[PDB]
Amino acid sequence: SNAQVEVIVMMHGRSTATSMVETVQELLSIESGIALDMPLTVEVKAMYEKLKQTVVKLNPVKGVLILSDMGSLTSFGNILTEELGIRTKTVTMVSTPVVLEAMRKASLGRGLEDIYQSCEQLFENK
Amino acid sequence: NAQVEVIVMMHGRSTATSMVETVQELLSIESGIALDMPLTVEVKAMYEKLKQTVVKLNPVKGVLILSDMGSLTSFGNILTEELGIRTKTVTMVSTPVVLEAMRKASLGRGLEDIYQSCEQLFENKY
Repeated sequence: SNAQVEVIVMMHGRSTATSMVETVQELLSIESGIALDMPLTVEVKAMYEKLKQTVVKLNPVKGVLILSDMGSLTSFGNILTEELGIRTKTVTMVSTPVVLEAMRKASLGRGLEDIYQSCEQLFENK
Repeated sequence: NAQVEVIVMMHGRSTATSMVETVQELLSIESGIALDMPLTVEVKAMYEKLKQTVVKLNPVKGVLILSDMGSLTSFGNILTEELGIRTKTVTMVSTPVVLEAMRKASLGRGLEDIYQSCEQLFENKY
């Protein structure tokens, strides 16, 4: 039922992504945005599988923006666009203000290109 | 054990904790200190407890604060002014920088060199 870019935050560790999303959700009073945490017990395989199941349920007509930190998580999106045909952008080295910007703009209905760029700018500025 | 103390300071219930703990488990080290600021904690209470945490750690080589956004970004300057302890602050902290930061600190590198190490990640992103 999509007027929005779906924003997925994927991070190493038990709750980095969850805590960041739960925080941006309270700051903006919004219910969008998805957290996928991969602790060191979950394989890269299994986690990519989880990304797949996840996206598929969100109706990503407007695309998916992946917010990631480092490593393999960083390349998932491109692999997904490849495998599933779903438009994707990834940002790496993500922190709270970035999640904040992304979920803010997504929920105003901005394009995937537009929200991606917004973020890369948070870095260019700092 | 007398190294640069790395304090990760973040918004949310466990962004900081989860980051510190991933990195500790990645490097099998026990150092690094997490401070989480949920919405139920006021800025002033957060600075107090940072202050009390730091006094107790007894840093002999300076303290490096890793933070996301907002007032947490200036706690570093204030703490130094208030007690004459040398701090530097990185803002927009992401797991890779907590990783680099705790790694080098573990090696016994100085504040200045670690700080520029983290700074250089954003540069090398760019």
